Amino acid sequence: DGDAAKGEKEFNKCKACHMIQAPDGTDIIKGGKTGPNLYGVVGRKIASEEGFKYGEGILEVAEKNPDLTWTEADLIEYVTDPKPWLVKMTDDKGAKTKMTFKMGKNQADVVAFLAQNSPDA
Ligand code: HEC
Repeated sequence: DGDAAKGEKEFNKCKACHMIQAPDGTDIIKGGKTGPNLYGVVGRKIASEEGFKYGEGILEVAEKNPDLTWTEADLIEYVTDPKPWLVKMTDDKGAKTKMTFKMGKNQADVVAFLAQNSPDA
């Protein structure tokens, strides 16, 4: 029951490292490039952005769970704190994350907005 409208505002916390750009190159939310493009993230295979240099931990999660694609629930869990999520999914205490940013509240709203921007999910 996240609110995508509120989620768009919440996205201001993410924009410094992530943009939302359509495959055609259309900017939905102009943002940085430290992190991968979030357009179509819902339903997308974990760490699958082309040309994006992902960290070791998330690549390990993809490798270990090949069929894993991001679901809204997983996304909410991950943005809460990537660290523990990665430890959980890799069973590796030392799992490294390139994303240290944590979102302790309003996770569902931001996820709802990501979903709005994952039209073909
Ligand atoms: C704002 C609340 C957000 C949200 C919703 C997301 N991020 Fe980030 N992010 C950053 C980096 C360097 C990465 C790559 C991580 C790595 O390799 O370990 C990510 C990755 C993500 C994902 C995974 C994307 C995938 O393709 O699988 C998701 C869903 C995600 N982020 C959401 C870096 C940053 C930041 C840099 C300082 C900031 C701020 C954010 N992220 C913010 C958010």
